[PDB]
Amino acid sequence: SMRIDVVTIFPAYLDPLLVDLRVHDLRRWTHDAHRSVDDAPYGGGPGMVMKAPVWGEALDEIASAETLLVVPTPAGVLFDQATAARWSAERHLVFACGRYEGIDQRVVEDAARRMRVEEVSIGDYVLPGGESAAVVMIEAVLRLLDGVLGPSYTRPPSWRGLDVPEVLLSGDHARIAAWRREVSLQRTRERRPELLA
Amino acid sequence: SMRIDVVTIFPAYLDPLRGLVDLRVHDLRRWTHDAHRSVDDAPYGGGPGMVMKAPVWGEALDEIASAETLLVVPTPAGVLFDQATAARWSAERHLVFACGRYEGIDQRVVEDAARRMRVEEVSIGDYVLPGGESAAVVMIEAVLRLLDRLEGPSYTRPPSWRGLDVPEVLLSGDHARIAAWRREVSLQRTRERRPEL
Ligand SMILES: Nc1ncnc2c1ncn2[C@@H]1O[C@H](CSCC[C@H](N)C(=O)O)[C@@H](O)[C@H]1O
Ligand SMILES: Nc1ncnc2c1ncn2[C@@H]1O[C@H](CSCC[C@H](N)C(=O)O)[C@@H](O)[C@H]1O
Repeated sequence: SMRIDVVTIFPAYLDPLLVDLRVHDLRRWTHDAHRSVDDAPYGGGPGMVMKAPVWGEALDEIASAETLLVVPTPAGVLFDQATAARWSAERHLVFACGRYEGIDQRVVEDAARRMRVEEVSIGDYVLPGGESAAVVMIEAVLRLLDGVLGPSYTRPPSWRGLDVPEVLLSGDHARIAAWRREVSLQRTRERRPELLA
Repeated sequence: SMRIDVVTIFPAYLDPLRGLVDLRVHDLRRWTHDAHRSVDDAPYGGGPGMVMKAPVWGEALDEIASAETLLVVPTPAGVLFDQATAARWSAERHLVFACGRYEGIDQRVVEDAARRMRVEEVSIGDYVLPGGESAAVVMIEAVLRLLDRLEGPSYTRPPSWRGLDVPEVLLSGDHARIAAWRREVSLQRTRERRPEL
C-alpha cells in the first residue's frame, strides 16, 4: 500500500526504524572514485552544498509522477499532525535528506516539474542533517497507519506523597472528560498561549 | 564538560548518534523489580493504552540525576523546543532525557523530580510521535551541533542545470549585491511559508 524511500549519505542513521521502507545511500549515484556529493557554494559562504547532478540522478531512478517528495529544511513550512494524516494516504513518499548547507535549490525546482514537492521544517531549531527529521516525520505517519490497522497515571494510587487525582478513581466518564479538558486548557494557556489566538 | 544520559526501553535507538560530551544510554528495565521487567500498567480513569510506572522512573532518576541536572521530558504537551533552548542547554553540565513510550510517563515522575532537580517538559513540534527517543535524538543533535527569518536557497556547479540557472547575482562577485539579494529572498520566503514570523 505505501512505499517510503529515504535518500541519505548516512543510511545507518535509519536503522532505529503494508509499508515498504527503503533506505538508499546517495553515493550510489556518484560516478567518481571519491563518491563526491558536495561542492563549494556560488556567492561564497561557509560550508558545502549537495550537487544537483547527483540528486537529480537519484530522484530520476527513485521518484515518479505519483511521488510526494519531502525535502526536510529549516526554511520549510512546519510539519504538523494535519500533514502526517494527509501523508498517511500517500502511495509513495520520498525523503531527500540534506547534509552540509543543504541541497542545490534546482533539485527541488526540477523535481516539481513532474511530481509534488513539499519543503518541510520539523521545528524552529537547526539540525546537522535531514536524517533525524525524516525519522520524526516517518514515525508520525507510521503511527497513524498502525492505528488504522493531559497527564497520565497508573498504580500505585499514592507514590512519594503524590496522589492520583480523585476524579480519575471516581469511575465517572463525564467528570473525567471535563477534568482532562480543564487541565489541557490550563496547560495551553501557560505553555502555548498563541494556540488560543 | 557535558554529560548526557538518555533513559529508554529502546537503548539501540541512540546507537547511530554515538570527550567533551559523555553520552550514555540506559535501558529503563534495569530499574524494574518484577520477573517480567515490566515498565507499564493500565491507566487510572480508563482510556486506551498503557502508562509508564512512576516507581521504575523514580528509581532510575534517583540514581542517574543530581541537584545540578536538567531533566528533559519529551511530551507533545510541552513548551516548544527551539534554537534558543538548544543554545541554553549547550551550557549545561548534565542533561538527562526521560524517553516516554505507550501513553507516556506517570505525571508524578515529573512532579517528584522537580523536588530535587530542574525539569523541563518539551515538545519538538505539533505532531504525535510513538515515543520520545526520536525527540531526544533531535534535541541532542541541535545541542551537539552548537558544541561542535528563513534561510535562503543554496547553489553549486554547474551554473546551468536542466535549464535552471544559478541567479546571476551569485556569480557577480559583488558581496554587497549578494547580501541584498539573500535578504530579499529570505524575506519573500518568510512571507510565503511563515507569515506569522
Ligand atoms: N528544523 C529542521 N527541519 C528539517 N530539516 C532540518 C532542520 N534543520 C536542519 N535540517 C536538515 O539539515 C540539513 C542541513 S542544515 C545545516 C546544518 C549544518 N550543521 C550547518 O551548520 O550548516 C538541511 O538541508 C535539512 O535537511
Ligand atoms: N511532539 C512530541 N514532542 C516530544 N515528545 C513527543 C512528541 N510526541 C510524542 N512524544 C513522545 O512520545 C511519547 C508517547 S505520546 C504518543 C504515543 C502513544 N502510544 C499514542 O499513540 O498516543 C511521549 O511520552 C513523548 O515522550
